[PDB]
Amino acid sequence: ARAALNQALEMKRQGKREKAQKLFMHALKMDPDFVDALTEFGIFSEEDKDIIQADYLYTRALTISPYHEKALVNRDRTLPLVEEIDQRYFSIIDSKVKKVMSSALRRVMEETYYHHIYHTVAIEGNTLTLSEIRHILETRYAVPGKSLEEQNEVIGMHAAMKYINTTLVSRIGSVTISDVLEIHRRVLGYVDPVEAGRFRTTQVLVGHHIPPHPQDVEKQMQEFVQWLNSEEAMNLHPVEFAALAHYKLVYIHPFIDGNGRTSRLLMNLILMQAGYPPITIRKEQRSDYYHVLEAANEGDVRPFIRFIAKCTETTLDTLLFA
Amino acid sequence: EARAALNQALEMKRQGKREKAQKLFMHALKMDPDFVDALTEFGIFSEEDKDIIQADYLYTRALTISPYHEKALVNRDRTLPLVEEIDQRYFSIIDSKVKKVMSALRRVMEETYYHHIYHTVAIEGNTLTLSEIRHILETRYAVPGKSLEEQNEVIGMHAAMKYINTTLVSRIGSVTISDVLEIHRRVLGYVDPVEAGRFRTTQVLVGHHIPPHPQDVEKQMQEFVQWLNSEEAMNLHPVEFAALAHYKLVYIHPFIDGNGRTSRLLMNLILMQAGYPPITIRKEQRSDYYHVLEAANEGDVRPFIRFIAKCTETTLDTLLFA
Ligand SMILES: Nc1ncnc2c1ncn2[C@@H]1O[C@H](COP(=O)(O)CP(=O)(O)OP(=O)(O)O)[C@@H](O)[C@H]1O
Ligand SMILES: Nc1ncnc2c1ncn2[C@@H]1O[C@H](COP(=O)(O)CP(=O)(O)OP(=O)(O)O)[C@@H](O)[C@H]1O
Ligand SMILES: [Mg+2]
Ligand SMILES: [Mg+2]
Repeated sequence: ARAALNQALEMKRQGKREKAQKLFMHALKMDPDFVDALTEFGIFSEEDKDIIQADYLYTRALTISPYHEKALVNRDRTLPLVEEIDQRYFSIIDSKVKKVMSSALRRVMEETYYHHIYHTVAIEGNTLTLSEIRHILETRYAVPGKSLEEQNEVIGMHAAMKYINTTLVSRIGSVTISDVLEIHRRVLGYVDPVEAGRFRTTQVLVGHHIPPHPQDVEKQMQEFVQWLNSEEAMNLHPVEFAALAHYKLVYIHPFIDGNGRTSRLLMNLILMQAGYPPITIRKEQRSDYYHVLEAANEGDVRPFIRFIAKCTETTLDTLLFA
Repeated sequence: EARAALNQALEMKRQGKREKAQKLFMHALKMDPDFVDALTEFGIFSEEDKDIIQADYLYTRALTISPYHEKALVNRDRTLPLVEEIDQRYFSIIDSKVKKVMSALRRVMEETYYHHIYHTVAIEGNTLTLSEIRHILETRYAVPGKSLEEQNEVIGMHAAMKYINTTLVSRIGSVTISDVLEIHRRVLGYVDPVEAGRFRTTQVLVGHHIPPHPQDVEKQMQEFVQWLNSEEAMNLHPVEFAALAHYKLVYIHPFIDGNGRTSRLLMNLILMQAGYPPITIRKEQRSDYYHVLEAANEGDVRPFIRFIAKCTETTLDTLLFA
């Protein structure tokens, strides 16, 4: 553990950049609570112009050891700088949403609907293609050679988003626990009608994450709905609120299945309510998406907020091609 | 040409013209089914061809319209006890066969499971074949060229009957409103998860039948469950209780869809609880099944009880082939 850090620091001296980067990663793979590695890797990353990652490391170091002097002097400088960097990116997104606020766009909107389904289902392991999804939703006929469950995941999504767009989007008032159960009722209804629209009865594992016990789900969902209809959350930038709402639901994991799908849809509800286009996390982005969700469980929700913001920009860029 | 047909039918009956009179009598009742004089005349005519059961139905129909019609009374006062004994004897013939039914049989039981689904779905209009149903339930893969809704009807049935057999069949105690909503939850869950497991909110028409208003469904369902757990129903022969339970549910029509399917399964619940094999109303029997259900709405539940009893015998006969 300490052997790797002393080796990484020596490699950093005079040359050997990629030899040190993998050595630093090794010392943190050995022990991610290595206060000395975190600050060293943080100071190292700041040299390659990555202040955001550096600050993450100094921050991770401080939660472990609050009076570590090297982490403090560094963090006392990055904290305000990183907050401005984040705030600037949000203004860049706002300028693009101002541009999107004003036949070619209609052809993009209809295909991105079928596309959103493709990615939201594929990210969970759905082997279906975009042409098969486009067929299933248009003919209502079964795609030959593919399982019923996979095609029922697709119908379920469609029923969920047609529900949000007709009932929920434009609706005035506070978001309730019944609304979330109603989205889940459609998401999972064609795959598991017994568990669709109802709270988890058993205890589950999501990677290395153990969600609240089924006995406490109802209470934690009550607090979450209350936070959605609170003014602290209402004061956040739309992208930050939408990412936090998504993380919090996913964290509670109130359902046996369809947590990620319901969250991604609740995220789009938050966005669209504040006049933002619906957003799509791609099949290819899965590995990064699970990495940033892990980083939030560990204590820092910021990388996930930036991930959701990179997605909002890539969705706003794709629309501005026409 | 109402009384004109009856006077013509009676003349045709004199000396000869049997089939000319039978269609003439049917015409007079197609013109007016509340023709007290046609009903008694057709009743006296049918008794000549050895059909006492149909005759009694007619004399009974005549008496509900006109209670003091002398010709209908003298005839009914003779058929009522005779027809009750005829019915009671058929029930004893069924009991003797259930006593007989109490590797070759195992091969019949497994195929009749897939068969029961084929008929219960086809009777509602499902274009799927027995080989396609056998595929869907074994591979869980979609049948090419057929709609998703039709295959989801099949999965739904299977979930419903696996539920009844594991939870409900052997269960000791009273049958509740929650049990019926739980069967419906599976029956219709893969086709309409929003309406599956819940009572009708709108008013519907079933042929010429207008079921109770959605406001009264809950009260009528409360009375029905109470009748299932009552001792008057408990004193009836198993076949008569199972047929009455099926008619009463179907009459209330508490669901937008899957009433016939839930009833047919509740019927099998009643039968199996009293040690009878599960019963199958065939695709081909549809026209007779809807005829006898109409006859009950009109005031006489007996033809439907005999229909369900003919089904129980044909199911007991098929088992005794091995
Ligand atoms: N490390 C982690 N900690 C917490 N939540 C995580 C996580 N990694 C993934 N998740 C979330 O949990 C979802 C996967 O959870 P699972 O229990 O595997 C099935 P699921 O709820 O059916 O998700 P789905 O709707 O994407 O299919 C992801 O889509 C994501 O939103
Ligand atoms: N004249 C009648 N009066 C009352 N019920 C009748 C009837 N004719 C038919 N039925 C019952 O009502 C069912 C058909 O009702 P519908 O409203 O058409 C659709 P359903 O409930 O989805 O039936 P399903 O499960 O057979 O598909 C029949 O299967 C039968 O059990
Ligand atoms: Mg899943
Ligand atoms: Mg039908």
